[PDB]
Amino acid sequence: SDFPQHSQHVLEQLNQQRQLGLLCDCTFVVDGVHFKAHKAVLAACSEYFKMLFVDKDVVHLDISNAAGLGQVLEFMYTAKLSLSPENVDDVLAVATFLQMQDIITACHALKSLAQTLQMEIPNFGNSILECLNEQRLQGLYCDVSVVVKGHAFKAHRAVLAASSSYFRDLFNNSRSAVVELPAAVQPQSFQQILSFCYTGRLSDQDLLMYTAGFLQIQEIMEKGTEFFLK
Repeated sequence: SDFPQHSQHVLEQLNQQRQLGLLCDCTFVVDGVHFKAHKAVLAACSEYFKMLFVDKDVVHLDISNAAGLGQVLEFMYTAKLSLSPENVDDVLAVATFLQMQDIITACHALKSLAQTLQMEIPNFGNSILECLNEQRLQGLYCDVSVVVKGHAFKAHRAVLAASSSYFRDLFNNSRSAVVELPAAVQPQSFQQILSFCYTGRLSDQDLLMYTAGFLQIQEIMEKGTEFFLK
């Protein structure tokens, strides 16, 4: 069975982690403002960032508008952009540096013209989650392994924390890169859980629930609604 809001909930959590500083792994400082973010989301949104990361502790970028950076980030984390003649140049200079062709063409359009322009990339959640899964299957940006009876599972701290309060609480307090789970947890069970965290699809039903409870993955308990029409 599928959990059709799962992706969205993950993106909203990843976004909230950002706005509070929690569980991020990189930071932009510009004009005194700090913006924390996750490499894996940046790279899933932008070929520029992906390429930048194949190369360094620190890198200098030729962006100087903070509000602009702030909105490109917001877009990457919510799939919404609202362009006005108040902000269009800001955004444009940032999108131009990052070679984000979408945002650029949209800025050019608005500018060719009171003029407002909203964009929304449909099913963004889904797309981003798919990229995070793919990254995960190759060890890209994974900053933790979860060991279950000798089997290591690579993953992203931030994604696990998006679905599990156990992992949210653990990673907010410790920075250890290896994590063992209680002996009751089986590899097949954690597997299914891991797949659900990364895909929104779930397929012993008791041990799975036990494991979900220990991880405090509340969304798995949402069974939906049966509507009997007679």
